[PDB]
Amino acid sequence: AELSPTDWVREQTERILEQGTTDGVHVLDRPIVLFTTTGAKSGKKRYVPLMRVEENGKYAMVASKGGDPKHPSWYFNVKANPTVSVQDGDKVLPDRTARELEGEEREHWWKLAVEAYPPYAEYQTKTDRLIPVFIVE
Repeated sequence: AELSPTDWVREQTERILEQGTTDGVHVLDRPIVLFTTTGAKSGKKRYVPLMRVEENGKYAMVASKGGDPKHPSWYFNVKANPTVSVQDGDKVLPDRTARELEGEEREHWWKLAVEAYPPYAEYQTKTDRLIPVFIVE
């Protein structure tokens, strides 16, 4: 799997891998999960850490790279290759399926996402489109 070209993201990914767990690796003091994705064009595996948004064993991937409204590359990758892995702590869930949410189901998980990571709300006030949310089931 490939590490992010972004320095702080790569650094946090390396820390997860050296520890064997996401526990203790934080953004704004909040927990994160490590997703394994597949690039739409390269076919390469890519490690993508995201904020932890979880409910009854399912996880959300919220596609908002801070103050940049354009979609992250991993958004196109997960739409092209819905099969992902998710690591929460030292537990790896392989071969999960990502699905983009719409309507009221998106709302249910957006609420949970902002509960977990309040800055998601601020990122939304800077785009006119709803931020994409994937459920991982």
